Amino acid sequence: CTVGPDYRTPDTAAAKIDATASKPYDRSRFESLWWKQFDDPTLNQLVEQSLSGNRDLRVAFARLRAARALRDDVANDRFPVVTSRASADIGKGQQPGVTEDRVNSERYDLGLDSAWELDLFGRIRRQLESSDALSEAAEADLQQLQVSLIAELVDAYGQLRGAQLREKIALSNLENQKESRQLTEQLRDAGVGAELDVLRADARLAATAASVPQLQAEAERARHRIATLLGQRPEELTVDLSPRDLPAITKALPIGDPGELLRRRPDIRAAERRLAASTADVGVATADLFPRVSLSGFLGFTAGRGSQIGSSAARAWSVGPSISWAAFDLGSVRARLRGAKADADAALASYEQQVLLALEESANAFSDYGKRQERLVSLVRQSEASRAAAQQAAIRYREGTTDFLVLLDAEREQLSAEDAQAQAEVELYRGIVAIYRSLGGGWQ
Amino acid sequence: CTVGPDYRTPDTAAAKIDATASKPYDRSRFESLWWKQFDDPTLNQLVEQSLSGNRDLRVAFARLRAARALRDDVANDRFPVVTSRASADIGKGQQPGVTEDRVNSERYDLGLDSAWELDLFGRIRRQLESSDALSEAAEADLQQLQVSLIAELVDAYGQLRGAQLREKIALSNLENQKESRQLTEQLRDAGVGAELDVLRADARLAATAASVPQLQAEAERARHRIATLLGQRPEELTVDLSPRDLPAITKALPIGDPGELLRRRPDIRAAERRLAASTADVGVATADLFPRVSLSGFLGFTAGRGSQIGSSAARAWSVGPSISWAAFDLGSVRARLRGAKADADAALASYEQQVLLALEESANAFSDYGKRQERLVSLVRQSEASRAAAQQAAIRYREGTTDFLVLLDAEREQLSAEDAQAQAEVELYRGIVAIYRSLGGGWQ
Amino acid sequence: CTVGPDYRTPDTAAAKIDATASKPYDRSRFESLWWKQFDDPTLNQLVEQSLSGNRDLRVAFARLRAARALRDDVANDRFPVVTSRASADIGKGQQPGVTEDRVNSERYDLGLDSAWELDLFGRIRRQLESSDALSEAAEADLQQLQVSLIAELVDAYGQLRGAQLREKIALSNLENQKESRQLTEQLRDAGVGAELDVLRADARLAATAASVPQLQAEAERARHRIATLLGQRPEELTVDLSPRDLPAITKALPIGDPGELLRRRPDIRAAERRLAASTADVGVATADLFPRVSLSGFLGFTAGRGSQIGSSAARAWSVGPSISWAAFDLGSVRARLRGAKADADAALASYEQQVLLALEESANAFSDYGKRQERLVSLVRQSEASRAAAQQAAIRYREGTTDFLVLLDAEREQLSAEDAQAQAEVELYRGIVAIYRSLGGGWQ
Repeated sequence: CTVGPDYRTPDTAAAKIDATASKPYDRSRFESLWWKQFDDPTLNQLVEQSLSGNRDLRVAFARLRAARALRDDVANDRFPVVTSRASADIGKGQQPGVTEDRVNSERYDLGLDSAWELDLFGRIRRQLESSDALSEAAEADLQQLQVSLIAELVDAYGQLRGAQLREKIALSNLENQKESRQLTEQLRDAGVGAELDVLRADARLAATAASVPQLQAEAERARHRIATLLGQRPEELTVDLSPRDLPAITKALPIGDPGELLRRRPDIRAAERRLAASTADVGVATADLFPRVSLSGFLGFTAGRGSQIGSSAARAWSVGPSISWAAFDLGSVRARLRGAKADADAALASYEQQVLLALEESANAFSDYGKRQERLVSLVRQSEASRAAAQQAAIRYREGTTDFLVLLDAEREQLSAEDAQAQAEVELYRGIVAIYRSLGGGWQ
Repeated sequence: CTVGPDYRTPDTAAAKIDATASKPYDRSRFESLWWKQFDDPTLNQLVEQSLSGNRDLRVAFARLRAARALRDDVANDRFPVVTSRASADIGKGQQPGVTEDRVNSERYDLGLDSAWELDLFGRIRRQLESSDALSEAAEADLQQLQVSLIAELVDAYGQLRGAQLREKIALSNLENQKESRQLTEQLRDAGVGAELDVLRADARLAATAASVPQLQAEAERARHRIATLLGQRPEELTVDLSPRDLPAITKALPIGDPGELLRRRPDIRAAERRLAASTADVGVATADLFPRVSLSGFLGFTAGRGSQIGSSAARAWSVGPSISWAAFDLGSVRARLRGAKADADAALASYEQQVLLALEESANAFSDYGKRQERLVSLVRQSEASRAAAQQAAIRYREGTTDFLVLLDAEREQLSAEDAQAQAEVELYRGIVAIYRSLGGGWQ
Repeated sequence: CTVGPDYRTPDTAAAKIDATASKPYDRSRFESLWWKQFDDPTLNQLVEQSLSGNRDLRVAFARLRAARALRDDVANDRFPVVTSRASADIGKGQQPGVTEDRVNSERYDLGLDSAWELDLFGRIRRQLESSDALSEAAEADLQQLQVSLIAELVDAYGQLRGAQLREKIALSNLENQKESRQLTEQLRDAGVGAELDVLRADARLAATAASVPQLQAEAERARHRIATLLGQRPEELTVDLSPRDLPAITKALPIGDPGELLRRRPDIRAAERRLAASTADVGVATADLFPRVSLSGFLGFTAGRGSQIGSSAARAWSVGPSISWAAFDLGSVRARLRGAKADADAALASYEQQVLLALEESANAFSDYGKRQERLVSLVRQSEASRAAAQQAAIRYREGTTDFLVLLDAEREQLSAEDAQAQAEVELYRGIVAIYRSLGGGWQ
């Protein structure tokens, strides 16, 4: 017999995301190694090294082995437990029932003890079923951490490239603002301009200069993050991260069927396996409503005189079958059952929350990616217009045919446009990372 | 007897917040359903649906039932434990004391076993007292999560309305900047203007256009959040969230006496009940300093021949009273006592931290609300002035009587003023949410 | 005997940070009370009071005492356990083997029971070794929390001073913008200016006014934080926090040898002690591969008639030596061993992650501090230039020799320069705090 409910997987509907019909996506195939589409061999090396060196990943793998070890232990409980023992019981006292004289007592034992709960109503079977589910849950945790890790690593690499990009932009715009400052300095020294212009120019030049260490600071924080994610010290980072361009994907994104995502995501699987474990735990609690059958034994030697231990005149065996039933203490058993059922309900609600958060993350990532493309279109146009306006005002300032503020403001709007655009490009990249994270890629 | 300390509630002083005398607040009454004052029926529906569907809430309710089940189990420990059993002991060996011959042994038993610790010094009573306190702590957790949930939901709804508001502002200002761009385009084509103006106008137009997808992106993230908080998939959201205005409260806020807040807040109660549980646990540890009285029994049948089980010639009963005292192993008992007392101290310090954080949150919310009103006054004036300045510069640009930058900068300052004002209005709304969160509203 | 692996400390290389050779740092000495270099007696008082009143610190100290109590309990397990007991066994039934008559049974006992596992293979010794390591781990947690607390407190105090600084800046710039607004108002009333100027001036004046409550709001949040960190209610804060200047350190920072940091940091120590505990736990699991020796006894009185208890005719003693070996159930023992080894691997990977994060935090703090100095140099120049430009434009606006926008924009750039500089100064201060946090200062 095996009592209590048999686990059935929740019948949960597949994820529908209508935006996936749209043009930026390719539903016919899904890349598990999603990050390789960036065609960035450096990045690829980072991910490979991360899988070897990352310590959080190494922790989670040990926790899996621990969970399996626990399951292996539970697995043995089906079989009788045979131990060997040698003991004695010596004393001197009265023997109530037998005699009021203080008499000597001497007993010697050497043999195998055995003990065994027959799993008649499946209590042990339901434990093993639970323990197996948790074992599988720990494996899904390992895989989810891998998904997270890769996303964090790819995301961080993109932030480094963004900081480097923005640095160069700042440095390039700084040179315009030195040339422009040189020009204003020449016009006051020729008698035609004014110091007010030089001051404004030097102020703006200082402002742009202040951004460069800050961007350099962000970059260095991103290098430090990347190193810890690889399992390396910051000093000892084996991958060269010299400035290269920000990776892009010109192709439509291979995202596969979005309905598949709940089945691909290990966090969802882990929550489902915890639900299975807790469902099995209801069985364990239900079995205690029913009788418990056990069988003890002894095989070996028993004597009053030690010299006889090991001889055939002192051979001994014993058998002790027992069945026990909680005749009146069902109150406590039914309390534990009510607790088991509540934990199962919790695990079900938990599982459903994970499903909901996955659909939320997923909805969020696609929703953002679409909007981040749109935003980038108009930001690219701002950068174009601003470069054009800046160069016109420069001409017209040199010819004395407009005041400096026109050129000051045009240089200001050039910087912020270019910089806003670089931020938006980074955000596209991060949105790709968000997408594949939400779909459960990189653990296979 | 019941040994160890009797729990006394901490005598903690009521919250004093001097700013509550101020005009924006009404101390005569407190609205438990605080969110209904916004007069927003959509929002009301969100909260109602959230209480039904939110899975985190469903989890916490199962955890309460689990805690009660545990308490019910502990509750039984006062009574004797009677189980039924049928067993045998068969063997063949020597009988030390009796005979050196290997002899057959056969015993058969059928009856009720009973076992019972008399709770003479209140160890079990102190367990039940602990377990009851934890049970009440789990209920307070459920209520605190409800407070948090409602605040998060109302807060998120306000962010959605803010994004929608800011979107329309951006769209409205975009149209000014198209008209203005059209105008600059007309003046170059009439021979009197310049391309520099058109470029600057197209740049600024692009910048404003870039904000619209971003605001739309925020809005869509807020919808996704709201859906998960309701217990729904993003696709399946039953409440229509089409753009409507941001809710306001024209009345002074019904906040009640702020001294009441510590007594209303379930987080505080939960920490207090954990302090009570740990205080009872000192009793449990103290009881082990004292003797332990127990009583076992057997009632049924006992015989050497199985055919006799059930007959009156094989009737059997047994009684086994026992008292035990740790004569020398008080060392271990006193160690556990020292640990129990330390846990109680921890629980007390924990409780005090919760009190302090509550007063911090509370101080913060009122402090911010007051300042957010002030800020809004002057920001409304900036918006007025900026609209006026923008329309003047527009006139004077059309008449050729000022250069474009005057109109460019005036359009820029109009956008940021209007947008800063919308952000500040949202922040007022969120500050109302912060306030009622800190006072412990929505669980009743 | 003591079986299983003997713990050896991980041989981890010292932290190398090449930037420490640089001029802003002093490696010859390290200040444990690092915060006192600010020469701020108020701050010093905050830290002193925090160490007395902070409840999180009080919690962690109770948890240490609890861990020690647990170790004390485990420590007793080496010695025999002697308890006193008085019991009886009364009944009436058959005596299988002896007689088929239902006979009366009566036994009375009064004496000392003793029980003792001889720690032959060091199972108990390895428990105590584990429990001692955890005890030391809880002490390191207390010290790490102290490091964190002090850093959070000093950091928060700096944010308060920053808000106060920025407030005064805003107020000062507000007065320029009132004077400037008054001026524009005078020029329209003399017939020579225009309303467009007044509107722009009033707009900008409102904008600056909106920042003041916001900065005041931040300040008040920082006061509330500080109070909770001290263990005080916000209302009851015993330290006067009236505006004073932001603390600086003109001297090079006493950072000591950076190689020392891993040895100084308590988080690292705590992780190492958990590794030691888990290593000892492998021993505990290994001991169960080997036989278990135990010795029970009874000393006192035993009789069939109660009146005889206490008499010498009813004297009784008993000795019960036993050795047991898992002859076939090594499967379960070896499963637990495999689990123990996995936990040890986890604890090792965990320890290595802590080392890596420490080096990351550390790398980050120095890296940022250097860059934050550079940034501040150029930001100070922006503030100088902007003040100069603002005062020039003011002159040239009064003389009617430039339009208002020139003065409007110059006032705008003055405010943001001054404000950006104050933020950068605060960030320097916070970076000092980050540094000493990462080096593990303040617990000694």
